[PDB]
Amino acid sequence: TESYDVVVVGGGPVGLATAWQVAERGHRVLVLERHTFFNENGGTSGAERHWRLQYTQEDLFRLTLETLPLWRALESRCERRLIHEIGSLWFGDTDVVTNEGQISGTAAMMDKLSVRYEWLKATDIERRFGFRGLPRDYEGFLQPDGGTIDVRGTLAALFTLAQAAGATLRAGETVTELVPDADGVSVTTDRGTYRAGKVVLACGPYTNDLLEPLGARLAYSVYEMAIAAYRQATPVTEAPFWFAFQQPTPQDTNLFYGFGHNPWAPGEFVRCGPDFEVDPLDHPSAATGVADRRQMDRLSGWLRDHLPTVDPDPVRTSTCLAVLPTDPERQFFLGTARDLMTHGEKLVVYGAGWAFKFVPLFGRICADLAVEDSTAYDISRLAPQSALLEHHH
Ligand SMILES: *Cc1cc2c(cc1C)nc1c(=O)[nH]c(=O)nc-1n2C[C@H](O)[C@H](O)[C@H](O)COP(=O)(O)OP(=O)(O)OC[C@H]1O[C@@H](n2cnc3c(N)ncnc32)[C@H](O)[C@@H]1O
Ligand SMILES: O=C(O)c1ccccn1
Repeated sequence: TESYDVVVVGGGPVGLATAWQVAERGHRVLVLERHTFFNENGGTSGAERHWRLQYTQEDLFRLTLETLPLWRALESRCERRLIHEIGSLWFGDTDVVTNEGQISGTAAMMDKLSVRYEWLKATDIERRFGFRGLPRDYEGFLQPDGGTIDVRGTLAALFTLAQAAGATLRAGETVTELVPDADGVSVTTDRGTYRAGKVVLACGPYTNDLLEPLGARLAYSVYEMAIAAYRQATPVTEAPFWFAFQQPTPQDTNLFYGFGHNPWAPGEFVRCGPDFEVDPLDHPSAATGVADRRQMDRLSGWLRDHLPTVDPDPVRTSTCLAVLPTDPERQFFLGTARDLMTHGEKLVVYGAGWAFKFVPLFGRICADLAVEDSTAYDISRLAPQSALLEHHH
């Protein structure tokens, strides 16, 4: 049985950012990853992630401002720009309300916060970005500071930095049980056992599997989302992240999005996806890894009709898992299990969120909680929410 100050369950971006932060502070840390480092079977897949500036939630705006300098610090340390401003384009029916929000209302928020943006007509959208056949009444805005994040460069950066700082990184090892006590946490995996001062759970949608035997369960939902890669057919001037807000159809939400071009790449492929209604999974093992045929046909058919700058026959389709608070008024679960179980303060938990954009900050916070029980950042609104009735002392 090996001893560590911190054992991180999960080797995705959050786990690696946490390990790096803990190791650089001089503590003994072990990262246990069930599959391989850089795997694409969890919530982290593909080459890119979006980081918009426009929000109607004050929380997200604040998280964005606090994370920016941490990305700059990471970019400096790994000698790689990871965030690229390519723009964030929201267009279509400006009043339809969707899980992504509403254009008009978000535009009003930007007005209030002095967030700059250009308002565009259907004609402007087609001319500048190559969309075609759009209803003449579609409008939207382009927020020019919207960015796209280099996913693989970020993971390489975190892995190498954590390793250089002394973290022990182990793959192909599944944590099966955690038992916290007053002096630390006993960790069992399919390969051995370990003792930890504290454990950080950054295991994607699997958090509840390890909390269940301890009498805890968080209120988050897991969704298997479809994603397709397409070949760029025509070179273009501008290629921002885009989201098409449309009125729903009897069969689906009729919402689609594209991540935009990847500046660090040869510019050969881009990824797009449907933002359709999907029923949560009962357990992540229910995920199939097979993109839903109808959704892919709908997405490809829409690109064929409205974005001829790409070959609408996908080169590859796959899935990615989203883990989000079940209650839409909550966006992230990040704190300890202190209010959920005895000795819960010894389990630091990152349990839900649409958060690649906040990886540097969440890693720092998890590190703070694991090494000091407190963080300078206010995480009161990120409290992990229980899915069970509150009966504990
Ligand atoms: C799926 C998805 C997510 C997403 C997105 C689009 C899609 C289709 N677009 C985003 C965007 O534009 N901007 C943004 O900020 N976020 C966006 N997201 C969300 C983002 O991808 C996720 O928030 C992020 O990937 C989460 O990272 P995290 O590190 O928390 O989790 P993960 O990569 O799933 O990794 C968890 C690791 O844990 C391992 N694991 C699981 N169970 C165990 C056990 N028992 N033992 C050991 N290891 C375990 C997994 O294998 C995984 O590697
Ligand atoms: O607004 C976002 O962050 C978003 C929405 C849909 C797909 C990817 N990213």
